[PDB]
Amino acid sequence: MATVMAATAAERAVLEEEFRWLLHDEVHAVLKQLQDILKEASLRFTLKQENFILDQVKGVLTLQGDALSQADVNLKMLLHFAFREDKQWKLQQIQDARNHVSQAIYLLTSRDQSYQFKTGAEVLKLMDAVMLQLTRARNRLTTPATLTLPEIAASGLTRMFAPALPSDLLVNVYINLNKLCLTVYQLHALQPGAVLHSPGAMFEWGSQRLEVSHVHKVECVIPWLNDALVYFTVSLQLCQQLKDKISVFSSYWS
Amino acid sequence: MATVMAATAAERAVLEEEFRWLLHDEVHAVLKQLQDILKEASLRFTLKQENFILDQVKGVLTLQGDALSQADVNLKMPRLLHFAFREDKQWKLQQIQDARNHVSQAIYLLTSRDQSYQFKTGAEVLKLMDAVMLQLTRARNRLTTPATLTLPEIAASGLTRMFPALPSDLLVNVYINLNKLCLTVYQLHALQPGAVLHSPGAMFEWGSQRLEVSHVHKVECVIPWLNDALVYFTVSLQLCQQLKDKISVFSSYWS
Amino acid sequence: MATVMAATAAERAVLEEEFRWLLHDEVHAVLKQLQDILKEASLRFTLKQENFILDQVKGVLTLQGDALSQADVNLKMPRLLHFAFREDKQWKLQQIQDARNHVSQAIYLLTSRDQSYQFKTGAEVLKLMDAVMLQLTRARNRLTTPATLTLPEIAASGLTRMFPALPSDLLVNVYINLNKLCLTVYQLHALQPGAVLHSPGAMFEWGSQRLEVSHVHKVECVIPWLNDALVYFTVSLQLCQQLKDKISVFSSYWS
Amino acid sequence: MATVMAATAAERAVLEEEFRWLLHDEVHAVLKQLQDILKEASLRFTLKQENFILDQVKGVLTLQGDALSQADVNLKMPRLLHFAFREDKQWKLQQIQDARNHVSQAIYLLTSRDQSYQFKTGAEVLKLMDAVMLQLTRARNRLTTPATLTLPEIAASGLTRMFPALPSDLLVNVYINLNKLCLTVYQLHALQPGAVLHSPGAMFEWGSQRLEVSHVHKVECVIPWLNDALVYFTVSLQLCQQLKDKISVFSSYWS
Amino acid sequence: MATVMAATAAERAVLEEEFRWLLHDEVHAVLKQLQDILKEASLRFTLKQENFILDQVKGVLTLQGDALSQADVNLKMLLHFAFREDKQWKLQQIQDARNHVSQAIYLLTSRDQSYQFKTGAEVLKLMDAVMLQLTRARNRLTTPATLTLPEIAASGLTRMFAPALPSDLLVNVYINLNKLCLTVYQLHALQPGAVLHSPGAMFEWGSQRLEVSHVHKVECVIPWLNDALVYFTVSLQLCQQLKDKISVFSSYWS
Amino acid sequence: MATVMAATAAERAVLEEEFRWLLHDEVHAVLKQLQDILKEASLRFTL
Amino acid sequence: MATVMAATAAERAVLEEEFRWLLHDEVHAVLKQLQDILKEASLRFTL
Amino acid sequence: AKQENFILGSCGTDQVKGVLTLQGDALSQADVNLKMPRNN
Repeated sequence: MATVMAATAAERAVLEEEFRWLLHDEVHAVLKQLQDILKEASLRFTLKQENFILDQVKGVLTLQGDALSQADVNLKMLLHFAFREDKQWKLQQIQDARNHVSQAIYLLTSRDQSYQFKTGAEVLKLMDAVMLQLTRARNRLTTPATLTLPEIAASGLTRMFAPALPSDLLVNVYINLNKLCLTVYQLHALQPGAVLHSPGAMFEWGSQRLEVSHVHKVECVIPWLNDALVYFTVSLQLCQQLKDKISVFSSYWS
Repeated sequence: MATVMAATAAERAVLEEEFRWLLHDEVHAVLKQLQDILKEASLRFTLKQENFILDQVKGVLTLQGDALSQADVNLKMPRLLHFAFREDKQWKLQQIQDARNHVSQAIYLLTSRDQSYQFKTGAEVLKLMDAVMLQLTRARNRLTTPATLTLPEIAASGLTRMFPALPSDLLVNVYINLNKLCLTVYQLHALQPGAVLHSPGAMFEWGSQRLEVSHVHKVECVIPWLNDALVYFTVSLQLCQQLKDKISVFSSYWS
Repeated sequence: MATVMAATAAERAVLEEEFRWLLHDEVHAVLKQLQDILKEASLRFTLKQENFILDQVKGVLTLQGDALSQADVNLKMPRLLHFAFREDKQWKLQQIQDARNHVSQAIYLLTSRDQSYQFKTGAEVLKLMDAVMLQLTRARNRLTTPATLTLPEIAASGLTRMFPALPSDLLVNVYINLNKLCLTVYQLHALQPGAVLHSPGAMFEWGSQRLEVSHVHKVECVIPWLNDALVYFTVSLQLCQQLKDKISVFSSYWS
Repeated sequence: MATVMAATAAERAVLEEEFRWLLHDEVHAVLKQLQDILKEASLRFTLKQENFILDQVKGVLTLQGDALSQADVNLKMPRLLHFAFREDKQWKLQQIQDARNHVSQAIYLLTSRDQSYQFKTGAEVLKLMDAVMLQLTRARNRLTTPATLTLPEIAASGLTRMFPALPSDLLVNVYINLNKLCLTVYQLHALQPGAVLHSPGAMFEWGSQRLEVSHVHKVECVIPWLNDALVYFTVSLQLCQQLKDKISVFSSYWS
Repeated sequence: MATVMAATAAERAVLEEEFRWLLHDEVHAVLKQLQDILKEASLRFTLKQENFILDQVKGVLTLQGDALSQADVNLKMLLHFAFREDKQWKLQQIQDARNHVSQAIYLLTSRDQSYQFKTGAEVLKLMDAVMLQLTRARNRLTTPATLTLPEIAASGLTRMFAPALPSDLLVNVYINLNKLCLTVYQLHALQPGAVLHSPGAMFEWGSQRLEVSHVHKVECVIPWLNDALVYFTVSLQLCQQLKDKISVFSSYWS
Repeated sequence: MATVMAATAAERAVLEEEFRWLLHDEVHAVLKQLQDILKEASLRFTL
Repeated sequence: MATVMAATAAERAVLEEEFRWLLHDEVHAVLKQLQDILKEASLRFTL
Repeated sequence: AKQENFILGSCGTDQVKGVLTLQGDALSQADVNLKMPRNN
């Protein structure tokens, strides 16, 4: 009988419709929450502690946003170093991370919140984009492995210290996930690659061949970096949850 | 309410299933009919008339199945000459052999399937139909006049050797054109110090000499069983097409 | 230099856009023309001549639209017999009804679209064209002689019942062949102790008896408005094809 | 045992390779033949007969290549009138120009390929074949009567201007139909206070006046070199199809 | 010569066939092993230690399956808390994990062990399904990041303590991979988001605005959770190994 | 105007080409570096 | 009223015509651009 | 130069014809012939 069946397409279609409105509200709830969290994460990168103290080398670094404004270092080999003028060394990891955050936030705020829910693949694409930006920010914050000793030497940071420093020392400052890191490489050229960063690593610099004889590493937690990372993790999980619910929905009615 | 939706969904599922059985029975009905028609078409190619009389050039040809068993030809010149085969020899017409092969293949396609399976989407039926139709259309096409036969190919044909033995101012070709046995005589002319035209004034090389077609004489005669076969092909093609179309309508209807 | 490349890219983008508008106007022009032609074709199927005279068997048939309102037949035997319908009865020719349906569908395809949207790739136009062309070709095909009509189907047809009432040594069939109303009389012969051939010497079963076609008489007459309709179909098909081809040229040109 | 399997696999690989070379030679043979036939077909369109005599309306037309250099027409009315071109003027028949273009393109497709590369799958050959066949079929189609030519388009044609200069109760159209040069005269009738039919009783608007076709006179004459060209097209199409089919058989055989 | 070549298709086909029977036996071996391991993992979740002791806050929790049957907590701010009646707070993470395990086991036991090996894509699909269930169980067992302080407040657990407790305290109990975790949030409303869970985090609750002033975290290893996790890891590796072998096989003969 | 547009396809195509040569050099730089590092990694496993 | 009846509308553009004019212009534009580009490419080879 | 006068409709095909002057956004003139109700 056809009347039964028409009634029937009607009731099934009504249930599925109502459920799409539910999923619609859920999607936008999650999206708004993502903008809130990510904007706070953004606020952590712009301007909160600025002076940081980082056991045989110790140092006091003033870090303003992405700019390492001052770095006063004591080394037991006691010798003492500082910046010249009032110059700032920019930590590119923070800049990059801030860029990814900016992009994620754009992805969230440049979208029509009058979506009238469609299928979900569009939401899924949005989620993928945002998650890629977050994971990239976090990855950048992490210690870069592919930095060679000659790249460290060619870095402006070596040029940056007062008094002007020796060619048996290299200084590198970087961010590892969430803690300001200061590393001093003690070298001495040998008599008549570059990747290991460990004692006994060899490489060329200028026109001379040098070997790392030992390495000194100190570090200190940066509270707002930690807050930012926590925000990234939470945002990633929210995104994943939304993706999973959308998949369950779409597989359920298909 | 979920009970409504479930009982309901059962109602549509029942209707669709019943229609699937209807389509099943229709499919097998049409297939059986195809085997009948095509087997009759097949029976037409093997043993019905054998002697045929074919304008201003005349011929009596004895054709048994695919074999032109004899060909007696009179040509009326400005002067008449008379020709026949080696008495003992038969010239086979390849078109009929080919057509019979395609028919055989179609029938195999129909009889080598289990007529007892439950109905499915139809894409499989569609592929079967395509295969059969391809075989039928190929049979018909082969029966038709082959355009790509060159005059040197006609000369290199055994038929020329098959006749009293005759000069190289004459070429004889016997072929099939759909529903007509065809005899053509090419009257030639060696030229003083391509090949595709088949019309008066066409030029080509043969042996080690250069020749031109001077005149063309064409006679033909209807072959009744070929006509029956062709009619069968047409009808089968339409049956196949109808089944394909109905299957498409069904499949689009419930999707 | 980036300024050059940008201004430049703007120049190509402008040309392509303008051409897209040209193609837009062309598409809608052709579509409008199609509606005109097809509506005239439609008007041909409903009300122009109604009485038709159809060799050695003669007939006067009154045909109104799709309905064969009357059929008066004289058959000249070796002896003449004369037949007519129940006076009150009409036999409908299904081919015309079918064709009219396809025409109706084509016209719907053309009139149920907004003639006001901005131009796109064309694949959508291509699908519209395919749909319309399918409807036209189907109309034409239906108008053509159906091959798959068996002699028992002819016997089981209401037309036999429709005549004074006549014996089972005669079968009468009236159908359409493209541009010709066709009347065929099958003279039969019961056999002493398939069905597709339609030729003298064809055998089949009917009722509970086995019968053979002894002779076949075929007469026909041109139906002017059917001819007009067919001409319209051909022209429409060509218009559609031309639009498809131009769209393809455009799309390949700018890709 | 692995030695058996390896030597063995080498044996199949060798057979397949040798067959690939056979297919290579076949492909290039067929291609060369296509260039020959198509270049002859091309030669037919440029310079063979030029004067043609075309029922109850008669005409002597001088046609040079694609150009109707002169058209002398006698029309026998109920009363005879006689017409000719400006003596100095030529009317070009677009169908021939178009066809010649398609032929040119096909020949380019064949001659702009390196006849020296090693054999591959064939899909590339298949694409070449499709391209060539499309060009041939288009040439043939263009040579055929265009259905989509309206009476107002005929009136707006330069041909009307080309004649002594004549009234608006007469329209003259000259076109090509496959193998026949065609002359048609439309005798008109202004109506008292679409356009596609081309039959007596067809109505249309022209200028600022409304007109009806009163009578139609159609004469035609075979153009020998057009016939040769068409024969060439048919043969080439069959050669292409045969190559496609053989390539498909090969590719399915070894997969 | 064609005879050579026929012999040849025969010997190649025989070798490939025998190897598919080998792969057939390997697949089912691995599958059976997976059912054994996963059923043991399942047995860990149903009913083994029940009382657990979790340095400035300490607590004794009785956990039966997924139900936290009792929680007696001492806080130095010494004040003391317990459950009312004989009521149990269910830890949803354990329930969820148990569900995923149940599903994986169903995936393994609801299949025909008379497979007559086909290609492998079907096996691959099965492996993907099971691995998804395992990884989800493990992920759920892990600390959920997306739990807000207002969600913690709205949790029944706050309502659950005897004596009935103050609005300057929030209590949350959760599972982090394999250890029972007890966290006490000390708040105090400010004078005239919510995600960080760190001291200095702000949020709204009821009709009042509150700030976390400090956080106390204690935890204790749950032996059977650890066993379950070990089982998950081993099962995942077995699945991965089977997937990889199937891929090698399929690429080898194709 | 077509001349403008031809100039235009030319300049865009030139920029894209030069950038592919850049990417070419980058790819091989990275690849060579990978061989160096990986061969050292290899040397750690043999003696 | 007489102006209205007299007024003849502009006839619609022939697609074939426009494509042909475009293609002619493109052919010559491209040829010129090729000459420019190749002449400078040649200039790269000179001192 | 920029067109200002536009012709809408044909004499034979339509029963409305118009010459409309369009200046910017302003329809300054609309001069219309209607062949109604009878076709003479």
